[PDB]
Amino acid sequence: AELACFCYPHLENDSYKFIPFNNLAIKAMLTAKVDKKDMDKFYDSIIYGIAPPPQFKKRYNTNDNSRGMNFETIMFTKVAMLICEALNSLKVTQANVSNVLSRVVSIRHLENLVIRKENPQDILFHSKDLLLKSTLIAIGQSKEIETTITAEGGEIVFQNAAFTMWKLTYLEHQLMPILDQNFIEYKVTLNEDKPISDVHVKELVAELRWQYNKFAVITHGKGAYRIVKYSSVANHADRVYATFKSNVNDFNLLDQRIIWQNWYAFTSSMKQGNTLDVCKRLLFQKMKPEKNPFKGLSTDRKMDEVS
Amino acid sequence: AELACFCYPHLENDSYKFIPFNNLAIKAMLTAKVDKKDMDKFYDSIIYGIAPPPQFKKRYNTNDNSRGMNFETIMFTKVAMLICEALNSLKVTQANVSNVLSRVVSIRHLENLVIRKENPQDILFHSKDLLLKSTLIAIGQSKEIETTITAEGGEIVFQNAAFTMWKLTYLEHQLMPILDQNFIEYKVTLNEDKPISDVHVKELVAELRWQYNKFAVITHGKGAYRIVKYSSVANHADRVYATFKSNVNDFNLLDQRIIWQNWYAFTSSMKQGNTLDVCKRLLFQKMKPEKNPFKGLSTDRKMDEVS
Amino acid sequence: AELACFCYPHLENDSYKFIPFNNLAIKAMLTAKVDKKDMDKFYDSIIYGIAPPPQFKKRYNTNDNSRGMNFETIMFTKVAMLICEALNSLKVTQANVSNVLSRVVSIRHLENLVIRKENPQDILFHSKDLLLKSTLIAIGQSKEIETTITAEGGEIVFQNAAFTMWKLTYLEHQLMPILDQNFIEYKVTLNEDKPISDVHVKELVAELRWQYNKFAVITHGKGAYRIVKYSSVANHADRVYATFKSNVNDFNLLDQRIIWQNWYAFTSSMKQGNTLDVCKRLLFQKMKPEKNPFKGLSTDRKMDEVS
Amino acid sequence: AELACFCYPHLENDSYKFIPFNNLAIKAMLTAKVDKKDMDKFYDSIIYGIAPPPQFKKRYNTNDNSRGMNFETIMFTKVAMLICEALNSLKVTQANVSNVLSRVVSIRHLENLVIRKENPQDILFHSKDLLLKSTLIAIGQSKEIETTITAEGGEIVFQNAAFTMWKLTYLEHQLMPILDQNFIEYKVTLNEDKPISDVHVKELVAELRWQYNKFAVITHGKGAYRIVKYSSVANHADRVYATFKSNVNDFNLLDQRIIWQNWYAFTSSMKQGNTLDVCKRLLFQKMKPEKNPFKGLSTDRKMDEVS
Amino acid sequence: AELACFCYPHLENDSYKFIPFNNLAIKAMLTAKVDKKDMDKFYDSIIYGIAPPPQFKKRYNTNDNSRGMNFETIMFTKVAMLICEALNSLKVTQANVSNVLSRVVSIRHLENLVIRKENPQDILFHSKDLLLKSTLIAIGQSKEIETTITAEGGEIVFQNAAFTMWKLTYLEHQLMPILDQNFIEYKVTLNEDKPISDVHVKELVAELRWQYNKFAVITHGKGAYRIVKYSSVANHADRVYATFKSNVNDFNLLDQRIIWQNWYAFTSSMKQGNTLDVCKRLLFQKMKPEKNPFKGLSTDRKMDEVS
Amino acid sequence: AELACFCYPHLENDSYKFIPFNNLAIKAMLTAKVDKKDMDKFYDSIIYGIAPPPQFKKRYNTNDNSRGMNFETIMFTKVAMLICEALNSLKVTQANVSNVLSRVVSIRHLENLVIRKENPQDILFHSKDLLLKSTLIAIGQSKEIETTITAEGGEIVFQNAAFTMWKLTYLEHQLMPILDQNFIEYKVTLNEDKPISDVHVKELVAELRWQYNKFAVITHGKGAYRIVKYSSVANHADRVYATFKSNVNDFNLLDQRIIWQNWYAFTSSMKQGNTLDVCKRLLFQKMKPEKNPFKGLSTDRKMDEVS
Ligand SMILES: Nc1ncnc2c1ncn2[C@@H]1O[C@@H](COP(=O)(O)OP(=O)(O)OP(O)(O)=S)[C@H](O)[C@H]1O
Ligand SMILES: Nc1ncnc2c1ncn2[C@@H]1O[C@@H](COP(=O)(O)OP(=O)(O)OP(O)(O)=S)[C@H](O)[C@H]1O
Ligand SMILES: Nc1ncnc2c1ncn2[C@@H]1O[C@@H](COP(=O)(O)OP(=O)(O)OP(O)(O)=S)[C@H](O)[C@H]1O
Ligand SMILES: Nc1ncnc2c1ncn2[C@@H]1O[C@@H](COP(=O)(O)OP(=O)(O)OP(O)(O)=S)[C@H](O)[C@H]1O
Ligand SMILES: Nc1ncnc2c1ncn2[C@@H]1O[C@@H](COP(=O)(O)OP(=O)(O)OP(O)(O)=S)[C@H](O)[C@H]1O
Ligand SMILES: Nc1ncnc2c1ncn2[C@@H]1O[C@@H](COP(=O)(O)OP(=O)(O)OP(O)(O)=S)[C@H](O)[C@H]1O
Repeated sequence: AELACFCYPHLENDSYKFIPFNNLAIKAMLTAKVDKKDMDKFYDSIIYGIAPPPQFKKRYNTNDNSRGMNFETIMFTKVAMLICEALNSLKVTQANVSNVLSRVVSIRHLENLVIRKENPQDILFHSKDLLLKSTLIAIGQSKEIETTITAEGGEIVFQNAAFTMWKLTYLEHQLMPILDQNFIEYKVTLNEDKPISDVHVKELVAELRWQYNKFAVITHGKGAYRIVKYSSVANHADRVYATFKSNVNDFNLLDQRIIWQNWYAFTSSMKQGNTLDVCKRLLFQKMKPEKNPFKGLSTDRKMDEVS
Repeated sequence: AELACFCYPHLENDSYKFIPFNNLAIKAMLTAKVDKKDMDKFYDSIIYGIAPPPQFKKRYNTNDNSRGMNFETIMFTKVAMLICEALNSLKVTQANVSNVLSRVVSIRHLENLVIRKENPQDILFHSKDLLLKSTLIAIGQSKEIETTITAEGGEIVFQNAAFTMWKLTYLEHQLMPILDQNFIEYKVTLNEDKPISDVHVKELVAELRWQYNKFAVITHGKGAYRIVKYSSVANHADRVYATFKSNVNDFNLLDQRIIWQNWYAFTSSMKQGNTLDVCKRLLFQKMKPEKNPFKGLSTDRKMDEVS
Repeated sequence: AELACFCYPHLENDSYKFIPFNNLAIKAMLTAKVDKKDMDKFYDSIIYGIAPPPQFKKRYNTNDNSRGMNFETIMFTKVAMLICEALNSLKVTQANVSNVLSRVVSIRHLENLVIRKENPQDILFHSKDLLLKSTLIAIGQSKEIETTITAEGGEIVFQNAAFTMWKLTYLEHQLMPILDQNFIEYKVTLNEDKPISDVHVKELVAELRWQYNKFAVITHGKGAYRIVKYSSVANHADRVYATFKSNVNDFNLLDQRIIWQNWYAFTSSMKQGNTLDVCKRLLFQKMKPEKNPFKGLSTDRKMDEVS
Repeated sequence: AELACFCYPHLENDSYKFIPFNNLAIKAMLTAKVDKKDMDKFYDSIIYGIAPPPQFKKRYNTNDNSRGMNFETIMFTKVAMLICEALNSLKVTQANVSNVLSRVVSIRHLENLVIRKENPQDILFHSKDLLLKSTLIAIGQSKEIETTITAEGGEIVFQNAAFTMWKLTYLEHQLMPILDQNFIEYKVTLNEDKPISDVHVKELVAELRWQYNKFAVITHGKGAYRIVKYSSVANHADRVYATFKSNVNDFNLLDQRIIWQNWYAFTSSMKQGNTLDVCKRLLFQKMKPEKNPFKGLSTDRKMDEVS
Repeated sequence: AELACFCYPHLENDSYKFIPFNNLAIKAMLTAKVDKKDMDKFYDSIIYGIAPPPQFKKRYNTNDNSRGMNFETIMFTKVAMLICEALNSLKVTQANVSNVLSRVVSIRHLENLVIRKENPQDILFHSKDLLLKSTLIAIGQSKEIETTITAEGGEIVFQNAAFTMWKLTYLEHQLMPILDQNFIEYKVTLNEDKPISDVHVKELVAELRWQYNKFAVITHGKGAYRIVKYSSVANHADRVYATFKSNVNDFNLLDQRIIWQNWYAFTSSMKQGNTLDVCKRLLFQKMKPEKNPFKGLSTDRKMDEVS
Repeated sequence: AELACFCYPHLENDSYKFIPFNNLAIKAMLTAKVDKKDMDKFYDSIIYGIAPPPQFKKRYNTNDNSRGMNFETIMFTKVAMLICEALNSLKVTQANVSNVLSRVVSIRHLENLVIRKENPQDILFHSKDLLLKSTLIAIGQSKEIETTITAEGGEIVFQNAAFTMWKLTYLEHQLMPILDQNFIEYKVTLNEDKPISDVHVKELVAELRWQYNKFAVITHGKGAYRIVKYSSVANHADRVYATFKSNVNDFNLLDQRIIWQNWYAFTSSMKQGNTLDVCKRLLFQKMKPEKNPFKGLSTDRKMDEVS
């Protein structure tokens, strides 16, 4: 959803400070009869403050919408406040307020940051600087690449001198969980954005083949690996393409010894400018088996097990 | 009930400050043997403070009274305090204390104000001035007309540039709910007491015919519409008449394009001084169908639905 | 689903007797690796009997399918037995077994018949002849028209000398309920398929305008009225058209004073052979208001209420 | 309610056999649109059998009626069957069917008989003859006087060689309990309708003064004492009068040493033909204290206690 | 129990300050092997502080004692603190510490004072002076007479210009409730220890005969009436005698028009110095009925009821 | 455990009929003081019948034994009866009774047969002949090889024209479940003990690599595959060896293209007569990768997924 679904602008000494919406003001808005000429204008509930532009009605779950977010939960407020604390430290101007708020961000990524922020064991609970950087990345107001320190978090299922593998807890989310109960997905972040040895790539690749053999190692190109069911690569190919198509934009293919062969092809075809069908095609054909970089990984792990 | 059911007067530097009753002192009073010459005098429980005049015994629910209020709930205290905070800001004199306290007010209206007052999302939670004005109106110590800002509240089911429609939550009240579980009623307040366009009246009327076709649009004449079941107009006619009969008094017929035809007649007959039977009669006859002000409203909404 | 999802054929003295599937045999089948040349052949579980042809896998809900039926419930068995008791009384031949079983029937309609069949207050609980006729109609092996006696049932919300209005209890179904919790739909059956007076049509039409004003009176053309939300007429138009398109077929427009104006147009355009767009178009335009057959109905009911 | 609220007549070999109503047929009826010329005619639900004449709608509790009976409980069926088993043994004729069914009987009295009938410890559970006589008395098709054997039952709180005192369990009834939770009432039946000694009257009177001092000993004149709160004598006086007024009739004043002084006066004034006001008046005046028949009773019981 | 069951002495600047026992130190003590020469000496648990003299083992409930108190409840601590706050304000000396602590007090009376003390509606919650006086009376370190203000409290069932009647809530006590579930007892305190009119005595006596006819009005002679079951007067006679026998002492017969005839006799015989048998005898004989002071009380109340 | 833990012999007309033990007789036995010369003799409880020889005390779980069985569950009885129904159909003689009962059988295998036997969907519920054969195999009184029809059962996770793969439900067993909650194990039975094509072996092998990559395909040599965690092969190697060592014996290596390479080696070394260390050694070394029989299986399944 747009950042304009969580807060509204407010002039306060030349600078713009962002304020969170009360869920009841949103509720009033969803029952309000607005003019087509005001759908893009914030709404005054009179009783519970300002509400989002009524043109975003589809972002909030109601009795006939389960495709939006659960704005009546406390997580909506926590997430809104997180976005506000971030935007407030930018001192946006009377000309970006619009561009900034119309930005679409990942809700699951923000709620995941709230979970990190509130855990006193998480480093984010203690560093407003790290928390800030983590959030700016998520709301698209940063140039940095998400790494382990600034990751959205989740449950750690594998740690290496080079990477940290997380199990995404979207099914358990309060704000906008995933409805498909068969959902399983993992994210691998780079601990440090520096040179990674072969022994550390081999340690990870081995873990991925043995522990997650039914998963395809892909990437959305922003610096982290995404471990998803093969029966889901298609949908990912579509979303990443649609995104690339938005030229109006950098992509990181990541380590080719880790990314699934077909995904690397599909993505390189895309980075070369090709069409969708041309790309998608590559993703389906049983390409020529590349020279396995780390052979034996499977057998070794298997033998260790046997002891 | 009388305001004297929630508090008692107390001289404190020439001015009169009102104090709330402890529920246990009320309980003692209900078991007390008082003299007919003291029924109008406050009662001393000796143990829990001062209690209301024993002549009001019928206002409190007991084992043989369900026609009163649940004074042992916390809502009784919250409501009492609300009344006290209001009266204390008037600095009543040694001659009105009686007149003021003998005033009958709507308990459901006060408990509704407590619910608004305690919600941090409601503007009343932040404006003691607005809260004050809202309460003074309710306890009859104000000249202002209840509008959206100062309304008793409830659940907002429709908002317009001109009105706000609330669903009265009386069934859920702790202090003195409605016992009839088949009860449904809505209130429409004017957002601003100023000139209202036709397009905004049409937006409301359309909503009332489509969404509440089994409801009659009436008014008790204090500036707001009351949406009630047709099978309840009779009782309303009686209560509003009885009230008018109390000449010892202004009435607002409100917009004639909104108020149910028969109700407007019944009320105008009343504002002209007529009798009850003369009025009630008008309310039952299938009067001549007036020239529909906004024709087509029904069909339009219906067609929108179909898309 | 196809009737072949509930039972399988079995030669037994020249005649074909149908046997119900065990849910565990279906489960085995859903885990079975079948050859593309056997997808249309019944499956042997070896342990729990015969299962349906694996080409119907999509009819049964699993961890990745919620678009099918809950075959593990007792209702699956009850429904299967109902279908079997019906087919067994036909003595199908070695040439129809296929045609008969490949017939698609409404599961909600069958489960509704089980609910009637098991209630000792329902006449079906006592007439295997009426139960039979009711089921044959539902499984498409009958020429008769569903009337009140043979209806699928539900909760009776209005009864007339001529019609009976039922509230469809699909949300509560065990076998294949409706997932959309905002679903509300009613069915009106003719008590007797004979001449219906005007006073009895007027009694019904009045009830439909007052009690169900937000509902469009339509029909799927098999002899009964379907009362659905206007925001659902579109989907109905599609399903009825798709069905009509299946020329490889009779349609009953029903009483034109009852069916919604636009639906009658949409359907007559269809009975004339027209295209989809040509028809659908009629359904959206605010046609010229036909001469109201029973005027005043609204006001009368309203006045009765007021007493 | 009328006996016609539980069953309907049916010719079966010159005699009339009564059949119980299905609760669902009653429900259909309550939603049926009947003609004013058929309100007194049984109703055909088409689906659940015959229902009572729609003119009795007020006898059944619905969403807007709590003044009737809970016909959907099993007790409705049990009670209906009890009434049927009784009427069926009378072989009513083609001319009384109406008179018999229009008879108003006490529902609480019948449900009380069902409770006795189903307890294997109660003699009624074993004597269909005694059960029959008990029911005929209750439905007004008998000349006998209710005594201990044929009483409606309840909880036995005192037994004497001459009487049995029962605590009426109406608050616990399923079919038509009493809604006023402050209700307490007892009934005293004569074990044998023969000469009762003074020592046995004294034993009872003593128990009534010591154990039930806040209760007035009255009677509805059908042979049993009714022990009710003094704050309820008024309502009883009205109901017994209204009943007496129905000349279109015998009354038993019962033992004058037991019946409350004022009640005996009120009732004798009634048996003499007087008006209501003339009677009611007697009930309120502090009449001249009659010569206490059994003096000392109080002190004795008190002294026994002290040991 | 002795006050020495709740606290122990401690020299602190010439004065003696009392400290509460930890329940765990009591528990240790109950498992301790003490010498017969130390049974009267406080016990050191080493781990949880000082405990009471092991000679009081019988005051605490254990697995084989239900005749003591539940020292592990919070009420034990609250009660101990109440006793401490009282004794600490006396500044007892190095010669009374023993006499003071060996004093037996009523636990139910103290726990009742804790309940008053903690209720913010009770005046004791606000007056440490009144709380103090109330406690000193209870622990026998005061000359004052318990009146309504300083009563042990309970549920108020009747209030008069002169008296307040309380229902003792011993069954609900945490520290040392009454085990006999059939227990019911009331206490009547004098609001003011001054001249009481006849009309106010008559108001009370009337309430006692009508509302509590099975109760004997007695007194333990310390200024308040005790309303107990006649089947309990005997036990009371014994306890009051045993107490009187403790000459090593003033008694208040109270109003003779209120106290049960026999109790007044039994007590006057005692105040004259007589033996137990001589007294007890008076309590059983059906003495000559004294000239009823307020005749008619019964009939009046009865007549009021009837209206 | 020994079959002598479930029943005892009894001469009845030259033949020996087996009777089940009452759990209470076992309990008595576990508290009985027996002589070392009777430990092998059945025990008479006197009160609950005959119990097992006290030398088997270790087979029953008590307060200090969790290594046995839960003989107090109904499953103990059901299992005992199953064993009895089997032995009774053999008509054992006065010379085998001992040999037969001292036979150790798998309890989990028997309880699994009870679960099949009681399910009306399972073929065993209908064939006492098949049930019999299945049980005789399990208790070691049969020459037949367990196949799908006669398998111990469980949850079917894969079915082929040639095999059926079951998930062992030992964790859920009542009689003697597995305590290690991390336990997962599957069994693959041959549907028919006949020639199996390559396409059907390939279908299975593909399923085993994709769906169970962390599992080693082994066998205990009685005709079925056992799918266990690699971290469990060691324990299996020990149990199968210990068993082989019991020469006082046939082994089926099964299809070498399916059994894990190392397991085939370990087992062939055993079938050749070798020692334990010699065998175990083979199981650990990373043997030379044999020529993959069905290459590509992995990639194909993976590609199918992607569609
Ligand atoms: N309802 C939705 N649920 C999930 N994704 C959506 C939804 N709607 C749009 N998207 C897609 O979200 C993006 C892909 O999913 P995300 O996980 O949100 O991307 P991402 O968070 O940037 O990826 P990472 O974290 O860098 S590996 C595509 O740009 C969008 O097409
Ligand atoms: N127990 C009662 N319950 C509800 N109304 C009562 C009751 N007793 C008296 N009334 C009536 O209360 C008034 C009408 O109901 P209310 O809703 O309280 O009026 P109101 O609150 O002033 O109306 P609004 O808010 O201006 S539309 C009549 O003056 C009284 O007759
Ligand atoms: N999953 C589905 N749920 C509901 N309807 C479906 C579904 N799939 C197909 N249909 C449609 O079912 C038919 C319309 O719905 P139904 O209620 O089943 O028809 P119907 O039961 O014959 O109508 P009646 O009872 O005569 S008014 C259309 O022929 C189909 O397109
Ligand atoms: N809803 C009602 N509840 C109780 N009584 C009613 C009700 N409606 C009418 N009655 C009265 O019922 C009768 C008195 O109550 P009942 O207890 O039913 O009489 P009764 O059962 O004949 O008295 P007994 O058993 O001989 S002492 C009066 O004739 C009626 O006025
Ligand atoms: N376990 C016990 N339970 C109750 N009373 C006891 C117990 N043991 C001794 N007593 C008696 O307690 C006294 C009478 O009971 P209490 O109610 O405690 O007296 P009291 O509290 O002084 O009376 P009041 O309050 O002035 S009317 C007698 O002096 C004792 O015999
Ligand atoms: N407590 C125990 N739990 C499991 N197995 C045991 C236990 N005690 C002994 N065993 C072993 O049981 C055998 C192997 O386990 P099982 O599964 O019972 O064999 P099995 O049932 O014959 O194998 P299948 O069914 O033919 S593949 C070995 O012969 C024994 O060493």
